[PDB]
Amino acid sequence: WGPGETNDSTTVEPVLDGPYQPTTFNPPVDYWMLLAPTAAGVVVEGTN
Amino acid sequence: WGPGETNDSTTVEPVLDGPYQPTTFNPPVDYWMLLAPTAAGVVVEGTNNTDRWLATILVEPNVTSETRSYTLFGTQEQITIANASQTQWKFIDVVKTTQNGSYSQYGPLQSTPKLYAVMKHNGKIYTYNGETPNVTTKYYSTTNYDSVNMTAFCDFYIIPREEESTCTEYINNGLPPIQNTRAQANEDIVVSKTSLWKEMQYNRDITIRFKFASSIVKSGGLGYKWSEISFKPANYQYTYTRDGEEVTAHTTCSVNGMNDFNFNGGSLPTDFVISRYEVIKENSYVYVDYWDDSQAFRNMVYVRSLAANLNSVICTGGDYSFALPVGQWPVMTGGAVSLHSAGVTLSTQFTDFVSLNSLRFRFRLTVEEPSF
Amino acid sequence: AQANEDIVVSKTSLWKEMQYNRDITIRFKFASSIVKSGGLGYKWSEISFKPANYQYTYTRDGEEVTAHTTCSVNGMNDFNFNGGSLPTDFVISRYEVIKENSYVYVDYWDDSQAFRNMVYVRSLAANLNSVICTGGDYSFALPVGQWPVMTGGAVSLHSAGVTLSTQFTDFVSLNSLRFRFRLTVEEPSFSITRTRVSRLYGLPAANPNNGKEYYEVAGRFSLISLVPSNDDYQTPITNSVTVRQDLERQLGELREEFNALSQEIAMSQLIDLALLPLDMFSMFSGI
Amino acid sequence: LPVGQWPVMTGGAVSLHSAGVTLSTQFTDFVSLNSLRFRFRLTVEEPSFSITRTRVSRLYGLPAANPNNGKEYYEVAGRFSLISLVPSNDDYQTPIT
Amino acid sequence: SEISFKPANYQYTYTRDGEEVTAHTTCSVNGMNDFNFNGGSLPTDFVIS
Repeated sequence: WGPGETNDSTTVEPVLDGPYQPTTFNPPVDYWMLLAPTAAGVVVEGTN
Repeated sequence: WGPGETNDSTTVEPVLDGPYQPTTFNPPVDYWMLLAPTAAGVVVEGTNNTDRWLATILVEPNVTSETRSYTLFGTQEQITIANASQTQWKFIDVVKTTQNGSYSQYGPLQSTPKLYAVMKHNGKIYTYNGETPNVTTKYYSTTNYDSVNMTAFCDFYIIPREEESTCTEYINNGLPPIQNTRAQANEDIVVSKTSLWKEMQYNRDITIRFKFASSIVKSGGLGYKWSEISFKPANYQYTYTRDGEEVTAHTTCSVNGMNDFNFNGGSLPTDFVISRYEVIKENSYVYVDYWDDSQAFRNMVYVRSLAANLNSVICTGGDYSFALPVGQWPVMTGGAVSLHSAGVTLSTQFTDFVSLNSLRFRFRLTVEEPSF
Repeated sequence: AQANEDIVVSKTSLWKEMQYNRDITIRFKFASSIVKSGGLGYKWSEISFKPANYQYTYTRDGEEVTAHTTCSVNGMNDFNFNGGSLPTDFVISRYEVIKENSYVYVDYWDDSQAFRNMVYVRSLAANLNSVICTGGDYSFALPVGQWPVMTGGAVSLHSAGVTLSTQFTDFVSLNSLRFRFRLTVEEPSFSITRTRVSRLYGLPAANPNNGKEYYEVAGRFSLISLVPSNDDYQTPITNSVTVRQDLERQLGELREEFNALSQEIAMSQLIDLALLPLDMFSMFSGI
Repeated sequence: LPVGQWPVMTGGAVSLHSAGVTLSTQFTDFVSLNSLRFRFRLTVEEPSFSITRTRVSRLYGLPAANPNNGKEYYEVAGRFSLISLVPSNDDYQTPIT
Repeated sequence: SEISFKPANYQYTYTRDGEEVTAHTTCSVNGMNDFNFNGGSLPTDFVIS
């Protein structure tokens, strides 16, 4: 005695946080922002 | 006989398509666009770029016929706005019909929730307008209504047309409130006198045929996202002959330990997003509940031992096509899994004077090429 | 090979059908899995149920019984809150709540002789009382701002029968008794603060324990089973406490009796007997 | 057993009653010893031995499994009377052995 | 296969009329009943030959 067959769900990360959109915010310290622009011109701005 | 206790799930929609941040996009036909701006000024703009330009501006209560600088389609302009509300906020529509064309005012909508609703349909632009809690709908004439984009500078939801009722009350009152929260002892009794039993070893061929079943739930909205791609208990029935005796059999396939992959193609309503789809790997098993009418399964109530020797099988991945409204259809394909009999189980459940038995062959899995 | 063959592994056994009525006090505690999605931390990837093991001891009828319980759920509903695509927005990718369309399995096993007699089981009934499993208070620790809290959530459990599973491996046989409880939604409703998702009925996986170390349901369980009893009727013919040979007689009584018999003797017949040469056979045959 | 409940052999009892004593020999490595061999008749007693996990109960005797029941030894106290014939050719001597 | 008796030797010392006497004994048994348990023909079942 005596456990039985049981519900079991394993979660797998996608591999990336997800392709996010262009918008304004202040990402937390100790985190990298990786831009992948499609067209030339301005891509990223940083203003304190 | 004979289904076993099988894995089950139920995916409940969030209630809305979700707050999609303010970004430029072109919603398809027959989809209501709802906006709940946080700040006054320009909130939503709809442009066909050839002969129709529309915009909505949210004005605070107690605003005289004053001029303010607003950015429409990228150009600053001294737009004039008037208001007489005390407690409400005024949504004012502004229209023009050329790149250099003059501007005009139409509307308005004096509402408390700061919620506006627009849509396109059959060469018309529908908008919720009037007064609460008795709001009405209005239609604006135009050409090439399908070419109009709708770029919003404030967070906006998308709703299907069929749920316009929920849209209507959503203009009666804002989106659901943020809620702003803070006898005894032991007895044994013989029910039947001494019985008489024996022990028998039945060896029989088993040719178990099981087929998977896939549950496909697509998230509401435009239709570029799928809410769930899961496995489902798959029933099957058949017949086969052994030793000259015909026997009918029933089978029920299911999975356990499945891995949930969740690809994200972006939050734009037109991006291909899979909220959650299930794939079986090294750390997953596939159960097959089998039962027939042979003499053996009649004599399987009181079982002292069961040993199954089965030949492994390879299950490939089929071709499924996602029917996106526009673009190119993604197709899931590939993936081969080899099954190995990792023992058997006998599950019995009781109800009054009737019991349900189930012979569950559990197969462990090994991944092999081709990939998926 | 192919075709059919049946071989008798053991001859006619001897079994009897018994019915054991015993009080069972099942205690069970939930367990939650909290997988936070990689990133800023404002989004939680999974708030799910996980099988929860527990061990305890209780006394019934003056006997101490140690029991083990394993709580799990089935048919749970997956709610998902989508608070925005910004990395700073609060999002719950998938969290599980149990409703009318959900069951909670409780796999129970102890060391009482009834369970030892439970292998070949004919019928099982479990008169069990209902319990109100509430939801605790779990705080989502965001990097900044007010921490959202999941609170509330209660559900009533009712005895929806019992299952007995037996999985065979090599030559061992793992058994498992499974009390499956069906669920009824009732107040208070649960909700997560600083969000529009509120007044939903169920018991979310955030804190099913609610501080309580174990949810208890007591009752009676009746097990009509078949077991190995010969009814003390398979033993050796002579098996018993050694039969006592009773005391015979004190010799004085015997002298009295023989002297009393002395007057019953006929003289002619006595002398006639007193000429037969009584040998060993003659004297010891007539006794 | 590595699997399932562990059967236990409990119970079992017999009374040893003295019945007869004779001469016997103990075989050592390099000498042989004269010894007294006592017979004991067995009488079954109330404790009945049974094996758990089995259809065995109300069996009487003393199995060989654990007949000592943890006791260091089984003890009987009594007296033996011996009369020995010692070779003697005079009334004043008497051999010790 | 078997669970049976075996003769056993013992040594000790005890007092007799003030004499510490060292004693040696050897216990054996005869006329025994060979019971048996046969759980089944499988290698799994409890069997006492």
